[PDB]
Amino acid sequence: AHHHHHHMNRVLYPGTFDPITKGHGDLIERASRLFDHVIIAVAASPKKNPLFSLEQRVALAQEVTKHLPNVEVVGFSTLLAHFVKEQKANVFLRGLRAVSDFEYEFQLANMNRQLAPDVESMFLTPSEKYSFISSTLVREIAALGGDISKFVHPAVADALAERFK
Amino acid sequence: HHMNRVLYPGTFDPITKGHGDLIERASRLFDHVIIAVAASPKKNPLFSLEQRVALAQEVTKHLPNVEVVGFSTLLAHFVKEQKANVFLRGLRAVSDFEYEFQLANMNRQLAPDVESMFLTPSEKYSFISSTLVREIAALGGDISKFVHPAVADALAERF
Ligand SMILES: CC(C)(COP(=O)(O)OP(=O)(O)OC[C@H]1O[C@@H](n2cnc3c(N)ncnc32)[C@H](O)[C@@H]1O)[C@@H](O)C(=O)NCCC(=O)NCCS
Ligand SMILES: CC(C)(COP(=O)(O)OP(=O)(O)OC[C@H]1O[C@@H](n2cnc3c(N)ncnc32)[C@H](O)[C@@H]1O)[C@@H](O)C(=O)NCCC(=O)NCCS
Ligand SMILES: [Ca+2]
Ligand SMILES: [Cl-]
Ligand SMILES: [Cl-]
Ligand SMILES: [Cl-]
Repeated sequence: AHHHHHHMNRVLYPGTFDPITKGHGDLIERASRLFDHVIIAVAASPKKNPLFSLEQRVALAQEVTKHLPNVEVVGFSTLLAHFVKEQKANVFLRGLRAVSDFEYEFQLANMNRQLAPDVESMFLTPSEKYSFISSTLVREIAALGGDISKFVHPAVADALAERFK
Repeated sequence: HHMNRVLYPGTFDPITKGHGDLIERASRLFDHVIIAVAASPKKNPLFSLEQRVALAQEVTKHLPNVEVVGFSTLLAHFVKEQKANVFLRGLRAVSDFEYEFQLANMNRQLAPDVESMFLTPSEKYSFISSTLVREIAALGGDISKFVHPAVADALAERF
């Protein structure tokens, strides 16, 4: 089956975003210009014991992206393969970086294709300037009182400052 | 809305079921897919550019929105001639990741408004190598599991 009008893709960008970084933000900007709708899907990830609560991670992601006209931020505690269908999304968006865990990305892709075969797995690459930022290293630098303003949006930096003192 | 145009560059010597699987997925996702067949003279392609173009067309002729064009120029210049805003690349577990990042990053310098986008083909086809297809064919091996029937016939005729 096919049609000849504009294909409206709804792209879902899943992650823990603990916290969202300039790396994520750069990727979201690029996705926003390329696609019709972009859904930031913040997973509970309770077994990752996130520093920030789910609602706060969602709130930070919304604040970082509120200026974009076609971006929505939603938290979810369920299986990604089911959530993507609840969200009527047809593409998984993932960040691809020189330091990405390539082995893990392909197990994730192959397995979600088994669970949701009609949802495409797609990778964008972030700016070289931000491609090496790690959410984990941001938390560790912040807890030891490091300047994280170069890695995260100012609101995330403030949330981190309040979080540790 | 407007019709976005997506460019899928490569040498396609020859196009394989791996490329074909990626093209099918791109076809469902995007308004217009342009298969950009690069001349690639320093790779000494087995097939001429015209032959590579013709096979890619024959293999994708059934799709609603896929067009095949050969080019000898700089990819960063060709994409603007073709009015495309996306480079589409195949990402596989055995992909040459170091090369893909140098390529995407250098083209980002030359054509900043063109995104590099990676799709994954079906697991069943992700390990096919154009080079290994040529070598198997030159030695009279069965390549029907790796390429479209039109491509298999052309490889046998060449050898
Ligand atoms: C949430 C999932 C996808 C794990 O993702 P992850 O932990 O890696 O999230 P993280 O916040 O680290 O990053 C998310 C995305 O941003 C990308 N990106 C990440 N870091 C950067 C960075 N500096 N710069 C640019 N882009 C980046 C990542 O590659 C990823 O695409 C997975 O655990 C999941 O699907 N959870 C939902 C529950 C579920 O369904 N589990 C079964 C999974 S099959
Ligand atoms: C043609 C270019 C893009 C190189 O592409 P490449 O050498 O990888 O050709 P090849 O046919 O092997 O593959 C092309 C594309 O198919 C993808 N794909 C390749 N193999 C497979 C496979 N089994 N399965 C699924 N997908 C695949 C590749 O990842 C790539 O995206 C590059 O040399 C180029 O830009 N040429 C134009 C002139 C130019 O601009 N040169 C300067 C370099 S910027
Ligand atoms: Ca039609
Ligand atoms: Cl991390
Ligand atoms: Cl450009
Ligand atoms: Cl090859």
